[PDB]
Amino acid sequence: VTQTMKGLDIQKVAGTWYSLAMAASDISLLDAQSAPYRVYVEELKPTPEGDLEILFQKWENGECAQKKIIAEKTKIPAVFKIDANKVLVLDTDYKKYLLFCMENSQSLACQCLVRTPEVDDEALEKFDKALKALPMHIRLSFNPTQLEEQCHI
Amino acid sequence: VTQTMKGLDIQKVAGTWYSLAMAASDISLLDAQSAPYRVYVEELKPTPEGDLEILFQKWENGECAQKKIIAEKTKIPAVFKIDANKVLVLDTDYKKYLLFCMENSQSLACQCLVRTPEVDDEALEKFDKALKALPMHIRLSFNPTQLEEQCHI
Ligand SMILES: CCCCCCCCCCCC(=O)O
Ligand SMILES: CCCCCCCCCCCC(=O)O
Ligand SMILES: [Cl-]
Ligand SMILES: [Cl-]
Repeated sequence: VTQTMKGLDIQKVAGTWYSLAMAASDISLLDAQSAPYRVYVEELKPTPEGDLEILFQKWENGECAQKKIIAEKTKIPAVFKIDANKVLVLDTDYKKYLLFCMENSQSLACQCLVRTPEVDDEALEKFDKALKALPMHIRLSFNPTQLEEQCHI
Repeated sequence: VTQTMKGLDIQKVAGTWYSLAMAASDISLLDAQSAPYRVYVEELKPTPEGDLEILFQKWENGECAQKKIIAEKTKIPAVFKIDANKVLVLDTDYKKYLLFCMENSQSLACQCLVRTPEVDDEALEKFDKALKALPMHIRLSFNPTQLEEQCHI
C-alpha cells in the first residue's frame, strides 16, 4: 500500500463511522459473515498519547459481538499497529469519509468508512481509485438499512 | 440492464471460456462456494436453431458438480431464457472476452468471461464500466491458478 494521508490529525477522526464498502486480496478474508476481516467499525476513540481505540462488530459463533482493540501509534502519523497487523489511513476529509487498509506480513483488507448511513458515491469513487493500485479479489458494499443493523445483517 | 451486444453472432461464442470475475446485486448470491449464482462457465455450445447449451461447474454438497443447461433463444439475438431467468450478452470480441448478466424477476449477477487462464486487464475495465450502471454489492475475481482448478478452488 503506497497511499497515506499527509498531515493526518488523528483527533479529528473521533466519533461515529459506518463500514460502507470493504475489499480484500483474498476472497476467504471477506466472503462469510465470520470471515477474519469482516469487521464493522462503530466508533474511533483517539487517546491523548495518539493511540487509536477502535469499537467494532464481528460475527462470532452465530452472534454479533461488540469488540474493542487499541491500535498503537508509530513514527508515521498515518500508520498504527494491532496485535493478534499494520493499519494505514489512506485518505479522510474528517467530516464525511475515511479510507483505510489493514495488512499482515500479503493479506490486505481496505474499507470506505462514512459518518452517516448513506451511500456516498464520491467516497466510493475515491475508494475505487485507491484499490486500482491493490491486488483485490473481493469487494462488498452495504445499503443504508444494513448500515443501521448489527453486523450489517 | 440496458447494455446488449449489437449484431451478436451466437455461433462465434462457441468453445472454451473462463469465469475471470463475477458481480451480483446481493452479497448472498456470490458469497459462499455454494451460493446460488456461483457458477463457473466451462464451454458454450450454440445449437443450429440458435439456442445456447452451457457447460458449467457448481459446488453442491462439498463437491464440484459438472452441469449442463439450455438457454433458449428469444426475438432478441443478445437475450436467452433459462428455467428454474434472462441471460443478456452485453459485449464480446469473440476471440478474448465476453460480458454477460443473468436476471430473475431484482436478483442480478454478471460475469467477465475470457478465452484463456490469464488476468485480462482491458476486459476487467470494460466489465467495471458495464457494472457502473448496475446496483452491485459483491464483486469477485480469480487468479490464473484458480482458473485452472475445478470450481476455482
Ligand atoms: C482509522 C482506522 C480504522 C481501523 C479499524 C480496524 C479494525 C480492527 C479489526 C481487528 C480484527 C480483530 O481484532 O478481530
Ligand atoms: C453467453 C452466456 C453465458 C451464460 C452462462 C449462464 C450460467 C447458467 C447457470 C444456471 C444456474 C443453475 O442452473 O444452477
Ligand atoms: Cl463499491
Ligand atoms: Cl475486477
